[PDB]
Amino acid sequence: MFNNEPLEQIDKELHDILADEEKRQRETINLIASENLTNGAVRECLGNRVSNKYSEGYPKKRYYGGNDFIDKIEELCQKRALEAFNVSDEEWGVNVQPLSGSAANVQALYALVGVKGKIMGMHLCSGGHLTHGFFDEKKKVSITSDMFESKLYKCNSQGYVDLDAVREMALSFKPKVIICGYTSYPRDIDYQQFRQICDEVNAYLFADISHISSFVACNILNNPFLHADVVTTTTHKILRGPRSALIFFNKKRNPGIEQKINSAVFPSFQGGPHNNKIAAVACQLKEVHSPAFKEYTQQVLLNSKALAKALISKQIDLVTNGTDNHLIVVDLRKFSITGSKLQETCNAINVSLNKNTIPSDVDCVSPSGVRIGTPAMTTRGAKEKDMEFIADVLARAIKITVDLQEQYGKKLVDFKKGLPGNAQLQQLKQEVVTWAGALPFP
Amino acid sequence: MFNNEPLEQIDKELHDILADEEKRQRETINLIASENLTNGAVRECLGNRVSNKYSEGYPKKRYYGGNDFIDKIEELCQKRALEAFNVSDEEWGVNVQPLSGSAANVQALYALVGVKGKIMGMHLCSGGHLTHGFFDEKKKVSITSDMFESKLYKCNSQGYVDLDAVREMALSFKPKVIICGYTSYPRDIDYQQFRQICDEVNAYLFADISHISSFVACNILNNPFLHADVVTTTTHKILRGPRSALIFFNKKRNPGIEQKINSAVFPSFQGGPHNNKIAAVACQLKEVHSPAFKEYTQQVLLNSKALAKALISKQIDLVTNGTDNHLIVVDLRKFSITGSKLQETCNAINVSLNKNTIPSDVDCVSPSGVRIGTPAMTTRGAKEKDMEFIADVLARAIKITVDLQEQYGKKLVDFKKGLPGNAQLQQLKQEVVTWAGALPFP
Ligand SMILES: Cc1[nH]nc2c1[C@](c1cc(C#N)cc(-c3ccc(S(=O)(=O)N(C)C)s3)c1)(C(C)C)C(C#N)=C(N)O2
Ligand SMILES: Cc1[nH]nc2c1[C@](c1cc(C#N)cc(-c3ccc(S(=O)(=O)N(C)C)s3)c1)(C(C)C)C(C#N)=C(N)O2
Ligand SMILES: Cc1ncc(COP(=O)(O)O)c(CNCC(=O)O)c1O
Ligand SMILES: Cc1ncc(COP(=O)(O)O)c(CNCC(=O)O)c1O
Ligand SMILES: [Cl-]
Repeated sequence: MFNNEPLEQIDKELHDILADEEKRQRETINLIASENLTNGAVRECLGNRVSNKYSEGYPKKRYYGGNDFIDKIEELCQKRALEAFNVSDEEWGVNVQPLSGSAANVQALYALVGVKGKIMGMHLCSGGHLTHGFFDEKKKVSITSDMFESKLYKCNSQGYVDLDAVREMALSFKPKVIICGYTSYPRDIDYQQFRQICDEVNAYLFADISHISSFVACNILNNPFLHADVVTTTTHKILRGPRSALIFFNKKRNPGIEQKINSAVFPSFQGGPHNNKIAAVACQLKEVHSPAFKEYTQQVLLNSKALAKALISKQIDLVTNGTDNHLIVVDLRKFSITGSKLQETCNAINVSLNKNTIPSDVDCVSPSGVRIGTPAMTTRGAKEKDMEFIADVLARAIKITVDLQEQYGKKLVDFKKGLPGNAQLQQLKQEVVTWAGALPFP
Repeated sequence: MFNNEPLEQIDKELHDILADEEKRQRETINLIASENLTNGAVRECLGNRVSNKYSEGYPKKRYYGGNDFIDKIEELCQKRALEAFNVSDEEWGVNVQPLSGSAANVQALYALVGVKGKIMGMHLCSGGHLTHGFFDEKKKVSITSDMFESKLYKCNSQGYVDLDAVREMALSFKPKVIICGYTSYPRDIDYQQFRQICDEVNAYLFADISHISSFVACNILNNPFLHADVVTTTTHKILRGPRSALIFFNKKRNPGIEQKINSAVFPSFQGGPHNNKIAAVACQLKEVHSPAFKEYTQQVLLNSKALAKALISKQIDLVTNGTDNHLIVVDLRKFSITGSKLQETCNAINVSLNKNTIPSDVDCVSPSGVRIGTPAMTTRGAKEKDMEFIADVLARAIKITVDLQEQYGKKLVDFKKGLPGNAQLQQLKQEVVTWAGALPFP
């Protein structure tokens, strides 16, 4: 007593937009640092009948019947996760149920501190995430600044974490958790130093490695598991899994953290797990462990280094003047243009990126940079040679943005008036589309 | 630079469990009241490349480039939601980003009351949800009892909402929100009366219709939209969508609730939306509006009525002695067995159900009932005649549970010893499989 007509027949309107989105993805140079492209395997899971199952609780401890095959899938995923991050199942545990990054972070922070509990995080403008306690003079923007008492550390003018400032802050403020690992930070993290500062004040060390997870997994960057009490990460970014998250807890450093994190996830915050998610996370995590994915991750850094170099060679400024990882923040001050304007120009040419703050920025609307990253294009097979091309397109986009601002003015609505029908943008898009459309596409 | 082999080839281990899980679903009498079976179209969306896109914010106000087709999908979904529940886009708004029912509730409650805010919900044991402010003398089990100040109203000994008690509570406690609409409540709700009690105290009227959403949509049960300030619902239950959730807000009754709800979902709680969900929801909401889905929903109630009737005809007691909806709670007291024991017996025969509390219970460990519901089996093409058979199987299952308890004793570990290779359980399972495996299966 249902409809079994395929998507195209049952809902032609929606199937079109999806066909449209697929063509756009295929024909874009994707520089969103947090995006990737899932293979057909990960997507077969996400679309599996396994999402029919209610299975609140944990494997063997379910509030529903007929959860035998679900328990195997949840158990395999936890196994493959601890595998992927080269941690022993005796020392470290993992919750695979959090639905996304922001959920995982809120659940983990609460497990550790509770309501009114004290937390420390890097400021959004300096490269911190919303869920790291972000607030503004006007409003408590994130729940992490509201259900928790939070204080925010800004990086120095050069754009690097100021470890001195972190300690100064930790000593007077006396937090129970300090968050490190970031959303738009282009440098590696001295976890050892964070561990030192947390030991001094008896605070938990929280590392959110969502942006850099693959590096940590493949031993290319610093390992937070050596020092951290809690490690969280999303599965959809550099990891190239589905949209989901993981919470890792150090059992050895903190006995009875296992129960705290698990009860924070359920039943404190969530109800029934998304089994298609967990199934997909399991599938991707097998690929994470292979030396083949290590190759991909290395290529990401190789492309990121090269792209940084090519942009500097074209007199484009970078925050910290380079990158240790997959991402770069371009400081657009010398061009007197905003990230918002550059995002529009790039969207007009099929270049996906996002506006990003810089250390000097005081206002989150009207920001002075864009952020870029290599994981997506690296997935499509682009090598270091290709990075000069991406740099060239970004350069030309910056120039067109300068010209269009000259003609139409500083207002964004005024600025957009210039984009349709622009002869250079059309030639540039044609260039982008031509090259993008040819690349391997999962 | 990816591996594109199909799931069977790339991950043989995992593909087996999913093929294992698939066979189990086909060969089960699924009586889990909150479960359903999604068609091929809904599952094609969930596995679509649209989940690659980061699109924080709201349509036309994205923090990323490349969101033109994503904006059309999100807009279509909100339109179809408002259509499905016969509300004008002028009076009512909808957020389609919440990742699941529990997330939606916490988000909507915070929008309305903030941290420390006062809320009223039905107690879990009386059929309320965990997110309705659930706690115990020992621990604040849900965040909704921790980040909020909560008070819990119980139903009467017959199992019905005691409206008198609700008012008595509201006058003393003076809540900012009163929650109605429940997880395991087998009767319809007097929203109008909830509205009068909310008005006396100046509290918001929160209706969570996750279990009964299809009824509301098809005008078969009371419409909470006539009275409620906020309406939340999951998309995966009777609605037969993907696993996701919807927050509905009355703009006319409460101007600027739109901004409050929307900022609660983002950036208060979530980050990037799950676009594959949003797409799947859209596809399902089309189906919801059709007269054909009304037919299905009508069959759900007709089956539930018949199943209730047949169980009473075999001298099995029901909470409230019947049902107004898709769900029945069976009072197992006269058999001197637990719901937990019956769950295992039913799991052993391929009957999916869950243990449930009854009014008399004072302990969530060792509850006195099972809850059952018709949406899944109704979806599979079972009609009223079939309900006698289901009733027969449950009856026989209760009997076998009584015998097994008699032999092996009251301890659950002891009880389970009796299940494998039991002649009548084998014969019952075979009866269950022969029938279930033959039915239509999306
Ligand atoms: C959207 C988001 N989430 N977490 C993120 C972002 C980024 C961000 C960039 C920019 C810019 N330009 C602006 C934002 C804001 C998001 C939400 C607000 S607000 O809540 O509405 N309120 C403070 C005005 S401001 C956030 C990036 C990665 C997109 C950001 C950056 N840069 C970082 N660090 O972390
Ligand atoms: C699991 C869950 N979530 N929300 C639900 C359920 C149901 C429930 C049933 C039963 C039984 N028997 C037990 C529970 C509990 C879940 C979690 C706890 S606890 O928080 O960890 N702590 C009190 C022990 S108690 C919850 C049903 C629908 C399964 C329930 C019921 N009955 C209702 N009303 O609402
Ligand atoms: C460090 C960090 N942590 C958590 C999240 C939350 O993930 P969800 O969006 O799945 O909630 C993000 C996403 N930040 C957005 C970006 O970098 O583009 C992040 O960068
Ligand atoms: C009324 C109600 N509200 C919210 C939720 C939360 O949904 P998620 O599981 O997607 O968090 C449930 C789950 N109900 C559990 C059951 O009846 O089986 C529910 O019954
Ligand atoms: Cl999903």
